[PDB]
Amino acid sequence: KKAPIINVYNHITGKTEKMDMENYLCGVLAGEMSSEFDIEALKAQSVAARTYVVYKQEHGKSSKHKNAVVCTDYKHCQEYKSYDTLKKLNGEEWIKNKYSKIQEAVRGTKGQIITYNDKAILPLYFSTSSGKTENSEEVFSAKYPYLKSVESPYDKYSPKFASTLKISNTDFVKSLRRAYSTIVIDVNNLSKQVSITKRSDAGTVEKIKLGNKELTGKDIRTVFKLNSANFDIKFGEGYIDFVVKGYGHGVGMSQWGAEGMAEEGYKYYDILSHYYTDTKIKDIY
Ligand SMILES: [Cl-]
Ligand code: NA
Ligand code: NA
Ligand SMILES: [Zn+2]
Repeated sequence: KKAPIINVYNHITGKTEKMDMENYLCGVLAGEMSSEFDIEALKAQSVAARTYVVYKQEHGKSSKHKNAVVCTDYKHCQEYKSYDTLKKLNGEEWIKNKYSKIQEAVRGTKGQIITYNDKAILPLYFSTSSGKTENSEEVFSAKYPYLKSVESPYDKYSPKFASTLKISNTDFVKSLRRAYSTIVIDVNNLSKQVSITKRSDAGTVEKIKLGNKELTGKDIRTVFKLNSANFDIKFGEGYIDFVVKGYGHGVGMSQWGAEGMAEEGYKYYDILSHYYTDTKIKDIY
């Protein structure tokens, strides 16, 4: 068959528009992964992005956009940069010499999706892991046979592998009180009141105690704008330091891991079968 025409919801304008699968996917790669990544990582990424649309088509419509299979909000579906936007911000030379690589990666995987028992998977992906990916159930609510923790030994080379953020004790309590009106916490005794309660083997903080409150690592990531929910806290004199590992949710495919694998000679099928446990590739058209 031919490549489908899909409905894409523009989260800024509120208008839904028809797009050829290929054009949509090029916009997703431009937004998710740079044209500087290896072609095999870009191919892996294109298959994941295509699979996401197919999965969405085969499952329940969302309330955010019931009349569109996907939207342009990276917080809900996946990133998307339009051609006009890319041309205006990067220029014609970038379109002809760099965006062409993105176009070739997408065309190069025409109609290919990742499958588990012959059905499109939920192909979660993120920037950089802590060295191991996360099982879906330690981050999200459900377990999926293809979203299992795997080693990701090349993520250590990512510029987002490690990060640190210093916050004054005063700003730390002020920020928490603003987000949680019931919190009882003392600016002068933070090291005695704040402690990690539950975390996965990969490292995502599931439960953290802050005075009388229990929050998730994701809650903390959100309040303090951290790169991930995998962190540790150092208590200083008058301040705390968040020491953060990786970037993103940690489930499914690591983008920097795919890049590292590509550099080592792995091809996109092997990258995909590594991150998505017991999966195959299917050409639907
Ligand atoms: Cl990236
Ligand atoms: Na194909
Ligand atoms: Na940030
Ligand atoms: Zn969406």
